[PDB]
Amino acid sequence: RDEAGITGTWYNQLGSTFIVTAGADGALTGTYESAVGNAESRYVLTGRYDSAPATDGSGTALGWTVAWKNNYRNAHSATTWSGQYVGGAEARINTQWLLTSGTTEANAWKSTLVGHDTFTKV
Amino acid sequence: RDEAGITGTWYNQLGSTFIVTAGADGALTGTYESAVGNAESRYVLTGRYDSAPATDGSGTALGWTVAWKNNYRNAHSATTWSGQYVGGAEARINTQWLLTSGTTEANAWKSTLVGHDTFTKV
Amino acid sequence: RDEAGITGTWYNQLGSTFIVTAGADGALTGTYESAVGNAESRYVLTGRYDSAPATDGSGTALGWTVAWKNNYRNAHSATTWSGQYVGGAEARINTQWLLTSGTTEANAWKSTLVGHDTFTKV
Amino acid sequence: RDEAGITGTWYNQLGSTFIVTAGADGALTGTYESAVGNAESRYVLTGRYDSAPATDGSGTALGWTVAWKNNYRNAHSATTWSGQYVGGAEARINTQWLLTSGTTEANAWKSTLVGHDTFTKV
Ligand SMILES: [Cu+2]
Ligand SMILES: [Cu+2]
Ligand SMILES: [Cu+2]
Ligand SMILES: [Cu+2]
Repeated sequence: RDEAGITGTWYNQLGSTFIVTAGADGALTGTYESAVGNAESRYVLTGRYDSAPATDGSGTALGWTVAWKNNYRNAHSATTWSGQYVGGAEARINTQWLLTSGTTEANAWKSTLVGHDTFTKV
Repeated sequence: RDEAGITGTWYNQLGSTFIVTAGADGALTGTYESAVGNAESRYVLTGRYDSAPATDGSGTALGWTVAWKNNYRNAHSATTWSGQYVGGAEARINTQWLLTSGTTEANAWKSTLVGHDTFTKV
Repeated sequence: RDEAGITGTWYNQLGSTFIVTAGADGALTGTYESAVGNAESRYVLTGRYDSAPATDGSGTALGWTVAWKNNYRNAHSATTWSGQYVGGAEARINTQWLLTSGTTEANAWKSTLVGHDTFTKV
Repeated sequence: RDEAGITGTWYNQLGSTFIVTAGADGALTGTYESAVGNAESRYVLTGRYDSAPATDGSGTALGWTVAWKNNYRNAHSATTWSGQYVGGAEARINTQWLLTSGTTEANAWKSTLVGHDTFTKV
């Protein structure tokens, strides 16, 4: 259990900030603030993590979602990050993400961005 | 707002079942049961959707996560679906997904599956 | 060997047309014409397929690339499809694709679209 | 035109080696040697790049495929990398990739890995 290891403030390579609490059950709750895109201030996030990971040196699987609507803006989109938490001196969350925008059916083919973010504690 | 449209029971092309409640705020909560993979019975899911979508015929962006741990099994993995809800006579949720397994750092390159699921009400 | 099975004209769900020749060695060569996006007429494609697939009912792995420059337009982008050919009465090529646009380093986070195309012979 | 800039030997974060020639037309040809996975020695690659990129500081879009069959092994799979070449003192090719294995239709849902490689000249 990486409940303690996960909980806190994380920063990615874009300068975005992810603030999360991990629950004993597997819950992830918090806020996300993106340094890029059609976004301002904090957005709610929710997700899940493996609260009983393998003890063989494997990372801890997790994922979370942000819908990009808050009281300032609505970018009609949602991002999900899927990845793993790796503990130890340089702890990291290594993710890949899918950002889907709401589109008309004609534009559905261009609805979804894919990328990768790495989060660190500093 | 597709709070009503989203809430309920959905089925994908694999025969999996997604049961979800959409909150007025943008919350998604429920359970997922996969017809395939290292999975049995129901797993908690959480996510977010755009509760005030565009009124121009665009779909409604949403995403959710499942960590594949429940009281029966732990597959040390999490899937996130990112996609859009499209309302109307044949309502659908069209998604793409990332399934990340916890791995050692040597195997991180093969940690993540990608696919696409389409959910319908029947 | 699906050299014969692959070679020919294929159509996806968007109305795009893929014309390909499979070589005995594993080469794929041909042209692609997209029904959507910043594209007109035919673009060169090249790729590779597994010329000696498993005989256990598995599909045949393959992939190809298109850079979206031809004598009519240059959309400063490339798509790669990665997937599998499935032979038999309803033959199909089931793919997932990554479309990367050239961007400045500030916009690199939004450089890459992901989607899925299914190609059929009719 | 980055024909000169692209052509040569590149190394990624896994220790794999990509040797490529860029043609004036947009062709990419060469060999790939993976440091990981079910692979040994060199495999043919082919692909395409944007031979007339934007002059606004944007990267150069490109992609290539490897089918993982050579005279030593056949891993019944193909990878496509899609990304961009960024020139200058630290030149890089930043990619995302899809690795599809041939599978039975029952296992198609787990056919495709996704990841990201960064290639440098040293
Ligand atoms: Cu275990
Ligand atoms: Cu709006
Ligand atoms: Cu074999
Ligand atoms: Cu231009």
